[PDB]
Amino acid sequence: SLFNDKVAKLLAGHEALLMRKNEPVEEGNGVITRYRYPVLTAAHTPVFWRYDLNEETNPFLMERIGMNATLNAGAIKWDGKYLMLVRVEGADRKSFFAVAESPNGIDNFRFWEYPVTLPEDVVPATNVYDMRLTAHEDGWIYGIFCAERHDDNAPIGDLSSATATAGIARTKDLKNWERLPDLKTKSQQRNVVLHPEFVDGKYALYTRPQGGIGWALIDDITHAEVGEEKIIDKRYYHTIKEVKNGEGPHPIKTPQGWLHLAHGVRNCAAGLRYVLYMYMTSLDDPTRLIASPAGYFMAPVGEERIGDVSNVLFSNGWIADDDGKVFIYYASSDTRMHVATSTIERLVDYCLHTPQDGFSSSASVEILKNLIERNLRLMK
Amino acid sequence: SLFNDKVAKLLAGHEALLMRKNEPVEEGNGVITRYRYPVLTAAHTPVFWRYDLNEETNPFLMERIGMNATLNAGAIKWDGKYLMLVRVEGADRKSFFAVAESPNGIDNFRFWEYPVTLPEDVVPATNVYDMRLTAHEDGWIYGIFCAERHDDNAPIGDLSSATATAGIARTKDLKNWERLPDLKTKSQQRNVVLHPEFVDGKYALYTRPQGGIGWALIDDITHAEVGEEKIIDKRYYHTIKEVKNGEGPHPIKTPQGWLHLAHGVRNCAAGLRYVLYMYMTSLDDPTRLIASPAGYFMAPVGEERIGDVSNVLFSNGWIADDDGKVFIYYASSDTRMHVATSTIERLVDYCLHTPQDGFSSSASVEILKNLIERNLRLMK
Amino acid sequence: SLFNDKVAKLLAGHEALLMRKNEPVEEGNGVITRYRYPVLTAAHTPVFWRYDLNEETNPFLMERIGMNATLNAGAIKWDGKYLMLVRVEGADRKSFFAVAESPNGIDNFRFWEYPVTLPEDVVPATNVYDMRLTAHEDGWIYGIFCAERHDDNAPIGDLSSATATAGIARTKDLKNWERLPDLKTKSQQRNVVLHPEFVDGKYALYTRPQDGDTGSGGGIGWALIDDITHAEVGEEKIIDKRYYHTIKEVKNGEGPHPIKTPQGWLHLAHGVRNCAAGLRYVLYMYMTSLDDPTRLIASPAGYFMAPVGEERIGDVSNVLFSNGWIADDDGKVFIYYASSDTRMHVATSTIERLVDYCLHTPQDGFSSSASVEILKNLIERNLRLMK
Amino acid sequence: SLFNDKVAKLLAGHEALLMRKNEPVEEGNGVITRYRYPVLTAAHTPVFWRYDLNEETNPFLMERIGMNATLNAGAIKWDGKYLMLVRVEGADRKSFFAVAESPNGIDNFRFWEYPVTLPEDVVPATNVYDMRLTAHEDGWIYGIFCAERHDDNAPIGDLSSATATAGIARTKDLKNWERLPDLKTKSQQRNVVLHPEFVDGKYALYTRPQDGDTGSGGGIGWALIDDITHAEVGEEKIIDKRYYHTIKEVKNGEGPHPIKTPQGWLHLAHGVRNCAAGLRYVLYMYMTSLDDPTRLIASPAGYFMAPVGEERIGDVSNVLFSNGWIADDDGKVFIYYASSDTRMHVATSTIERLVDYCLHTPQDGFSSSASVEILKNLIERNLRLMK
Amino acid sequence: SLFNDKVAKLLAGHEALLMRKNEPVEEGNGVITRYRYPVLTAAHTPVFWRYDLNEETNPFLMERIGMNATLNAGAIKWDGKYLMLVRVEGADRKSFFAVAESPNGIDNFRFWEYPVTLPEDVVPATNVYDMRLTAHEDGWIYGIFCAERHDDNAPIGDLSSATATAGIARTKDLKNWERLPDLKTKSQQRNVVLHPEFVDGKYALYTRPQDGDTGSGGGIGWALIDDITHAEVGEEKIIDKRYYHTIKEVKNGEGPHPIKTPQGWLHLAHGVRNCAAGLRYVLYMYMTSLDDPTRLIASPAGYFMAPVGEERIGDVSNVLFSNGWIADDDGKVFIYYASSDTRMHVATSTIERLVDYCLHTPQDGFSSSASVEILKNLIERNLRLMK
Ligand SMILES: O=P(O)(O)O[C@H]1O[C@H](CO)[C@@H](O)[C@H](O)[C@@H]1O
Ligand SMILES: O=P(O)(O)O[C@H]1O[C@H](CO)[C@@H](O)[C@H](O)[C@@H]1O
Ligand SMILES: O=P(O)(O)O[C@H]1O[C@H](CO)[C@@H](O)[C@H](O)[C@@H]1O
Ligand SMILES: O=P(O)(O)O[C@H]1O[C@H](CO)[C@@H](O)[C@H](O)[C@@H]1O
Ligand SMILES: O=P(O)(O)O[C@H]1O[C@H](CO)[C@@H](O)[C@H](O)[C@@H]1O
Repeated sequence: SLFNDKVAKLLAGHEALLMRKNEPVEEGNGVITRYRYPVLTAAHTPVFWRYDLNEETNPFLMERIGMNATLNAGAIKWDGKYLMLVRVEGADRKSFFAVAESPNGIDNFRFWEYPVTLPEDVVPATNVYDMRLTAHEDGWIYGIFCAERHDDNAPIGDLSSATATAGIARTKDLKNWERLPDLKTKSQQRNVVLHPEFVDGKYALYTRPQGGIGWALIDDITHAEVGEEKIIDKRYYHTIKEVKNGEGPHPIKTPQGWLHLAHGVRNCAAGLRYVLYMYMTSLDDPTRLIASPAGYFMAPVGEERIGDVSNVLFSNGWIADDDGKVFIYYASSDTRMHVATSTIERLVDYCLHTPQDGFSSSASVEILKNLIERNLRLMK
Repeated sequence: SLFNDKVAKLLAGHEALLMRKNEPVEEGNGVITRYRYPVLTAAHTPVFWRYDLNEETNPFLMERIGMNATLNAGAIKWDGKYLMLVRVEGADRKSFFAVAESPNGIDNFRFWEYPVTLPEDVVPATNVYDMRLTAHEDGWIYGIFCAERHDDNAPIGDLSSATATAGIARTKDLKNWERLPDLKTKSQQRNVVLHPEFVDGKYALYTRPQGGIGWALIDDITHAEVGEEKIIDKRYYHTIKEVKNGEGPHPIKTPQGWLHLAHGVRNCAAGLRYVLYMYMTSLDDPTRLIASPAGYFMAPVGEERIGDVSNVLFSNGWIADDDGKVFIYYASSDTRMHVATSTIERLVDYCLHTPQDGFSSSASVEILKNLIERNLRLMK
Repeated sequence: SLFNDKVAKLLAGHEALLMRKNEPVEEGNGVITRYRYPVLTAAHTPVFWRYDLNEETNPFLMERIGMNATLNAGAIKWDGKYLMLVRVEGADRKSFFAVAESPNGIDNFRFWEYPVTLPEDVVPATNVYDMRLTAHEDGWIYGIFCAERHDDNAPIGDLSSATATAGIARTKDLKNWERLPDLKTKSQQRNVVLHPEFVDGKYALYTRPQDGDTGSGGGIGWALIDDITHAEVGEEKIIDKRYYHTIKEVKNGEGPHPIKTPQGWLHLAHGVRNCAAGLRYVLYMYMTSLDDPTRLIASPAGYFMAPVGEERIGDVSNVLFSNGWIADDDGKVFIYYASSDTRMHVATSTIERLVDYCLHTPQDGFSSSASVEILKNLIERNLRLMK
Repeated sequence: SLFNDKVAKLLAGHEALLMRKNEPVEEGNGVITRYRYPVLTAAHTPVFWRYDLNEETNPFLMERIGMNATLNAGAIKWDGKYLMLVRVEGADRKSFFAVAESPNGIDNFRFWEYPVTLPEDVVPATNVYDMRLTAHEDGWIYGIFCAERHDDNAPIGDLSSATATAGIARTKDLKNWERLPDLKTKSQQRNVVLHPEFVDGKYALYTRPQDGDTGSGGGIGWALIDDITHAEVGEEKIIDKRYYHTIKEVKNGEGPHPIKTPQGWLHLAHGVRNCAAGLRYVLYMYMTSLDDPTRLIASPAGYFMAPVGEERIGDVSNVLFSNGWIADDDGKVFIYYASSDTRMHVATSTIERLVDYCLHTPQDGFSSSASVEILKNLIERNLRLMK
Repeated sequence: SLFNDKVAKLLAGHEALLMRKNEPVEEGNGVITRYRYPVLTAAHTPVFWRYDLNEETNPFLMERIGMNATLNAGAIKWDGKYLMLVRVEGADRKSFFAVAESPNGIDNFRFWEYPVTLPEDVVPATNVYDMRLTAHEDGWIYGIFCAERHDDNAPIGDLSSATATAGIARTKDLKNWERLPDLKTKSQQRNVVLHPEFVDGKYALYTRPQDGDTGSGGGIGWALIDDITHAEVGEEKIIDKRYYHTIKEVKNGEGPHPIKTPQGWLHLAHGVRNCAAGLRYVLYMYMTSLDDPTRLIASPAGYFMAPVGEERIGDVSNVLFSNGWIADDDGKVFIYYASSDTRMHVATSTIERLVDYCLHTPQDGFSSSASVEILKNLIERNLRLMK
């Protein structure tokens, strides 16, 4: 029948999309390797999420639930597989979470047949987004995310003013999630991320109160409340992290220190511009900066530049294999998910040996002239 | 001569552009079919609008009047042809109206040799735009449009603050236009559209006072003044119509009710984002909502994402043929005109059977899980 | 596992290929419409024809039986579907027959899981090819094909000399084939095709007699046969002749059996000429009378189709060939033609358009001067009109 | 109406094709510059040559007279324009001649509305082709071409054997052609070309005698003719010879008539060799003396041009051929060459560059060892320089 | 200056071409992996082979010595690098040999600055081609190649008749070549290749005897030679035979010398058949016994590789040819094959995969019926599995 043929073609085209082999982009900077194709797009969502496949109730075979974007994904290595905790945004403008898995980390990502069922906390949330997964030493996988609600204090007619809390959920199988109480805090918090080890016998969170990225020790993750907050990485005038910054995924432990991936924001004539940057902190004291490479680590290139919210890169997930290979999962323009690959050694090299920002054009020129001089002497 | 050869090539290239066959995009969602090429672009404007073709006064053969964009077009089926009432924006940044016609509705649109001569109302307007055509049962074709003027109340140096009225013109041939008085109203009005039937023996307008899309009965279209205004379709926090919405073309009458096409706006880091959405109202009471499919009906895809004002779809025109075929004319990024095709039956199906927005991530997930469950049971 | 993933990808990519929607080429001549993609290629053969899918016996997952080409296909409308009787050439250089079916006639052709099992006649054949299907009024589907054998009577070291007979098989399900005796004949025969109606109560074959080398072979012939189960040509009449400096100079041959129209029998054939690059094969058409199928009533000049674009290149370049087409009740015609002995294409038209083409394309006057006069006549008419 | 819209689209698309600006290919060898597009293809022939534009007689708007190829064109600068004398091959396999003109020489070639009306000589010809135009000092434009006829003296069934004469026509407007008697000759003649100056007060032809098969045919010949209106070759001298294992091994032939330069006559020819795929045709150049046009003074080794890219493929693949070029007063040269007997291309150079190429491309020493020594000499010079 | 800028651009573009990273083609058959780009083309030859870079003597900066093709390359692993012994064909139609080296085997092949200087044997040769390199256990690298000469004993005008001997040269640095006497033989010999081990204390050659025309030539032969410095074939045994209606019907010939594996000698050859477009060349494999290298132990049916895509087209289209491959210690195999006598490609595999292919690709049963039965067996196994 024509209908059954149409369904068979939808499924077949979908498998071909899902199984497509990714290829590295051979032109790069020696730090990260980009890939030809996104790892996830709205089109990667299962056909059976979008279409009613029953001819009796959907004779025209049209989509019943539109999917708009797959972005800002958390990430975890799980029972030998590479997993993203994807922020999926429907056509209805709500986001929800969904696990997608790949055998190799760069392609053949496929969503689990059901998305994430996330219980509400005492106060229901309208939107949930940007989950950071932490396999904590206490044996739980924590997902720390943004829980957004309409701002009650807003003037009538204002349907846009919003408040956000740090939502805290934990799981041991990524299917059954226990919702702990929202992070209690005096200042509003976004980009909250759980450090994977106890520090002074306490849970440690990366925070962004709304100075920069902060550090807060928490006695009880099941009754989490920020008290003291220490700033780790600061905003600076005329850098890539001028207006805002925020921690991405939780940092990777290396013998040289904690390796961090964050985003920085500035304002330009086209709106806000988001890029990724890195920093390192000490193993002895994770609050202490030990590497501050100047500038951005990654910025939108090519197709990445354009989407629902253009001029944005964002990452809240990466995976480092035992052999040192690193898979960085980053969204572009709040629309799609990409992967970039590197190694711990290369990322540490980049962090340690990219000159620090001297904070002015003159300083930048002197750093550059020093490198040129060395190279010309070599090339002679 | 070299000049005459150059003119002959301009005309020949233009005819080739105008006559190019459009092709449907085979990948779609079963609701609407997109097409490979725009139906109109600035390059579609006649060569003789842009160039002085006289070698004596234009020996270099350069454009004398630049055309920048062809957007936000009204639409009407006219004496067997498919017509757009195009908003054409010159390089001089002013818009004017111009009729363009096609024999088939998807390609070979060609502008009438002269654009629209639109008489001013008592107070002259600086810009005119976004005309909605209504073949009213009173025998007139009405064009309801935006008439924009500089805001007199603005502080010195402010050359941007503007006011807008709803301009009202009518015609029986789309060449000779009678300008009626601007809509009188206490609140500023935009996206005003004439309903094609009398209601309670009165003219009925779709309005957007500046809550949502409104309905206003008007005794006399030649002395039009809004009194009572009823809200039909509301803005909602965290939907595609959060900050603004507005009626597109006048709705299509179907046996199931009035079929509406509108736009919804939200704000993001890149500015305002415009998408299209649909709703239905009752035949018995056109003020009563009877279908509210969740989310967007169409959003910018591919080339649509980029233009003078990126991240925008806008429609103020569509045509439904007697056989049920629907031609939807939508602009992308305030730059070019596109066509999408569907049918009344498919659009009604989409409106009735796309689940309503439950207004939260949890609700969205439950709706989705219900569909997944049905499909997996089927596919077993 | 990695192996199971590899198999899954092979199958998925294969389904994506098989299901790809064809699109017409909008640039055409108003007679036929070409399509963007071939309807069949070697890559369309099932994955399970080429690979051993068992990890134990094929751990590297390589092809065990290479497929080289899908060409020269017969065709028939069958229980509501569009069927090709494909000549499939393996990497081993042998051809065999295989049914492939489509719901619409222009795409989504899929091979039946098993190819054709064709019993040998008394003398075994080395290669079999180019089957023409005829749903004859006697209730059988006949396939008439070429059965080729090495010429044992060859100089030592000559492993190329061959002979060929017209093989005759019949079936009612396209799975179980009965092999009748090879056509008996004094000349070598090729491109033999069964006419679908009895004529004077006899079976009628289109023939192409030739000495080996065409030699004295005059063209496409007509032979009445008393008994298809003991077929032997006696008298044969030439219906469509070769001509110097036409597209059918060196050889010609009937393609599929002709289509009956109210205006006469509509024929599709191929014509051959020699050039510096070898032999060049194009398609051409002609019509014969309903009253007397041996009588030519339409001879449009020149070729009907010739290799265009990708068609020009393959194992045997500069060749178009057809031995199958389907005409639906509504007049729509699907022409299945191979290019360069490598792949199968479809072209579409209608009976009315093909008849128009045959009747109104001027006949060949056989010289440059004659060609120029015909052309000048048309130019003169057009220029007056365009005035 | 739908029909009128279809006609309008045919005409508009045709004008867009005709007016397309050509672009040079920036990758080259410094001798010639190739161009992105052909200057003529079958699709360049007027819409009103191919379609009947009258709805009453062609309601489906199909082509009535198919055009297959535009090739082997003569050329002449004419009243300020660049003209090709095109060999146009119809779908009917006959060739005829047609003038096409361009304002600039690299694009916007358009056929004159009518093709060439060429009167027959006393014995009618079946095919006519490959015309070389010579604006002779006697005030006439001559076209010397090949007139081909079937060889009546052929075995039965042989419809391919042909004979050919050198046809001679002259004109002063390229519309009204007077047909002189075919060249009388003891050997078959092909690629005959008229030298543009009297030599010893006689007409001089470039010739290419051959037994049929070239056979004893030594190469490109020179024959003095007393009276062009009663042309008969008596004595002929060979000017440019075939050589084993060069690009002109099996056959060669003059292309257009040579260009006079202060250094001598600049010649463009083609050379043929046989390979596994058939005959391979490339272009080559040579120069002869002003004092004695029979005397070779430059013989650059190897080919001047060979098929590149799209040129490699057509009705007769692996062929380049030229019988026309134009040199402007400023020294710019437009070379019109066909590829694969299918389409026409242009390549540009200058007289100085072409003379440079002929004089300084080392002569063929006729062996691998000799080729290596020439190459090692150049490498040695370059490496010293690059030091 | 403009000239110096032009030279700089030539050199820079050349380096960009030479350094381009090759990429594997992900669509394959699991046996061999093809690559997106050729490893060598005529454009890969050094800029200083083709252009005179001196402004004083080449002010227009044109090529003085055109390069036409890079084909049929021998190959050897050499001091850690991957080397091709390339047959380079000039525009002058002569071939000569030239070493090109790569660090990785799939890209960045660069010609040595000078090509090969090969001394003549007592009788000079006109063309030399197709060298197979053998690192023999006697400590020499031998190159066995074809040395071609005009057949002086030809009808007048015949400049195409040729004879060819097997040329024998040896070297220890690939720069200084000693030319031994041409192989003495009663039949013409071509595709002669040196086996890398003594057999019964003698040198062993793969041979391909033929009357001219292959004629009585049975296939690929084996000849024991007492003294490589005075090589003469006495008795020769045929190892791999031609067969009617296979890919090696008309001709066959050994490619590079075989690879020793624990399972036997792994052979790569080419096979030829005739078709309407001329001769068609494909690659095939076979294996012989370690105990007795004359004894066939594996004969996979059909072709190993045939022209795909861009490979189909060149100076001599429809040809694949290989006379070189390299197997690394880890089992990785680099197969260097020419397409269409025009360009060089690489394909990769492993010894295990190639052995798997040879052992488990079913043998040719030599008929359509036999091919169908083999295929039906595999289909039946697969369908059971897929259940
Ligand atoms: O809180 P942040 O650091 O400013 O990030 C926010 O903006 C990003 C860009 O739109 C989004 O990608 C994020 O989801 C988030 O809404
Ligand atoms: O009044 P609205 O609904 O906000 O629409 C306006 O913005 C659109 C997007 O730039 C424009 O396309 C429209 O022309 C209009 O100016
Ligand atoms: O018998 P014919 O008319 O000469 O056709 C033959 O040649 C064709 C072209 O190679 C092949 O396609 C055919 O299969 C056949 O071998
Ligand atoms: O006479 P020549 O030199 O062999 O040239 C002939 O062959 C050419 C190549 O097919 C054709 O292009 C020519 O028209 C001609 O038929
Ligand atoms: O001797 P063989 O086996 O017939 O091979 C010959 O033909 C090949 C194809 O043209 C060429 O590639 C070879 O160089 C050779 O001329």
